[PDB]
Amino acid sequence: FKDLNLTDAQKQQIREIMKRPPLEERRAMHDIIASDTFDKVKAEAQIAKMEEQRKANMLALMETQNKIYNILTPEQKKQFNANFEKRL
Amino acid sequence: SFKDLNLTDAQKQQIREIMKPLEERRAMHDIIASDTFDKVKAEAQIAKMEEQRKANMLALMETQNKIYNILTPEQKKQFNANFEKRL
Ligand SMILES: N[C@@H](CCC(=O)O)C(=O)O
Ligand SMILES: [Cl-]
Ligand SMILES: [Cl-]
Ligand SMILES: [Zn+2]
Ligand SMILES: [Zn+2]
Ligand SMILES: [Zn+2]
Ligand SMILES: [Zn+2]
Ligand SMILES: [Zn+2]
Ligand SMILES: [Zn+2]
Ligand SMILES: [Zn+2]
Ligand SMILES: [Zn+2]
Ligand SMILES: [Zn+2]
Ligand SMILES: [Zn+2]
Ligand SMILES: [Zn+2]
Ligand SMILES: [Zn+2]
Ligand SMILES: [Zn+2]
Ligand SMILES: [Zn+2]
Ligand SMILES: [Zn+2]
Ligand SMILES: [Zn+2]
Ligand SMILES: [Zn+2]
Ligand SMILES: [Zn+2]
Ligand SMILES: [Zn+2]
Ligand SMILES: [Zn+2]
Ligand SMILES: [Zn+2]
Ligand SMILES: [Zn+2]
Ligand SMILES: [Zn+2]
Ligand SMILES: [Zn+2]
Ligand SMILES: [Zn+2]
Repeated sequence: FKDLNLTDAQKQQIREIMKRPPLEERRAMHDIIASDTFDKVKAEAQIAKMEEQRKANMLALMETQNKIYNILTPEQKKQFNANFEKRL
Repeated sequence: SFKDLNLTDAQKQQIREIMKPLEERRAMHDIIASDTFDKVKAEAQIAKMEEQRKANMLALMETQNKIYNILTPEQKKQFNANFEKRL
């Protein structure tokens, strides 16, 4: 949101606050799904490989949201926190 | 999208047979709403549910593989084409 009444300074701070696409990963997933048989050990290896991209993506998402939280005023943080409850 | 594939009645029954949470949000919330970003704590949060994620993914991928294999040649081409166009 869009719920927080962001000052123009804050939105510039935010714009400034905001690796490779997990594409070869999807390819390996495709090959597991399209196979004549299910290969559990190969699937486990794909899951484990996906954990490294997920870690990167989660760390980036949490760090971004943390830096945004800390440009907010007390009133805005309260609204941010309420909104966080309301998703999903 | 498996339903977009003109499933036969037999396939609908086969899929039926084949097919036979906030505690983690709260930890993310604690990491986000802090006056500093604690990367060590975040990495531990991210890793906590690794084994449940694995069990869930494995079940999904196996279910997907099972459904893919009841498709006809035509249906598989449609599914694979849609897969290429997505994500
Ligand atoms: N709220 C503190 C807890 C202490 C710690 O984890 O070091 C932090 O996120 O850093
Ligand atoms: Cl793909
Ligand atoms: Cl929460
Ligand atoms: Zn305001
Ligand atoms: Zn307002
Ligand atoms: Zn600037
Ligand atoms: Zn592939
Ligand atoms: Zn593909
Ligand atoms: Zn391939
Ligand atoms: Zn292939
Ligand atoms: Zn294959
Ligand atoms: Zn194997
Ligand atoms: Zn295993
Ligand atoms: Zn195992
Ligand atoms: Zn990796
Ligand atoms: Zn970085
Ligand atoms: Zn950084
Ligand atoms: Zn408020
Ligand atoms: Zn107010
Ligand atoms: Zn308000
Ligand atoms: Zn808690
Ligand atoms: Zn810690
Ligand atoms: Zn810490
Ligand atoms: Zn394990
Ligand atoms: Zn165990
Ligand atoms: Zn099984
Ligand atoms: Zn069949
Ligand atoms: Zn064809």
